[PDB]
Amino acid sequence: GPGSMNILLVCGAGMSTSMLVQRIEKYAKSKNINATIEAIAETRLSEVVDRFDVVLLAPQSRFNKKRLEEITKPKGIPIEIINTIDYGTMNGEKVLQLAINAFNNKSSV
Repeated sequence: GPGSMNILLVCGAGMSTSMLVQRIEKYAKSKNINATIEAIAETRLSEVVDRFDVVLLAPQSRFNKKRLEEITKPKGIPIEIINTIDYGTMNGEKVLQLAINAFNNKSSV
């Protein structure tokens, strides 16, 4: 029926032409799935999460990951972390797969 999903990515500041976005967009655009993905910072993550469903944080973080996880814990929201390998490799399939997995799983705390 009329349904879809939204995945948020924390790494870039909403720039054009992205590796992860490209791959993921390709797999999805090819599989013909009703889903969307966007990339933004943490500052606008709380404003977008209000509508989004699942959130994903990129590797390499000193305090960013600290606050994020520290906020997600109490917020009780579906947050996934990208492995250094998966990230550096830019595995769109693995990305969208993980996001959807957590979404359906609906886990908290």
